[PDB]
Amino acid sequence: SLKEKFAEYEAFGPRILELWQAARNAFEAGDLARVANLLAELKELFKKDLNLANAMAAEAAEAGNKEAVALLAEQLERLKKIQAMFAAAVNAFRAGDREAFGALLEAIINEGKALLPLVEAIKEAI
Repeated sequence: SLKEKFAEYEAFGPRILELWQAARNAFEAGDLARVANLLAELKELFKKDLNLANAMAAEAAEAGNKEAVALLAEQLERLKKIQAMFAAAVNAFRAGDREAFGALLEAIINEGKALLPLVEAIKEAI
């Protein structure tokens, strides 16, 4: 159900943000084995998050909820942008490009913080 999906999507956002900030902490403390573990978890979580977002968008479309289709489209743009920085952040971690990885962590986390207040919008729209 659409509201049940949204209940699940709503919890993903703050967990994902937590993991990113933990990844920065682990990186700044030089704990690369932990950074890699966080990245793996984030890879699974982010996959599920984006799958849920896509499923909710198609469901809202079925129901003719034009208001929810638009809010969900904005969330998918932000998530696509995050996915691209994520790919680049992974590449930088593997090359050991510390400045690129740090600069990409800041910008991913600033995108993560900006998703959260938009998410409340989708709640009332469904």
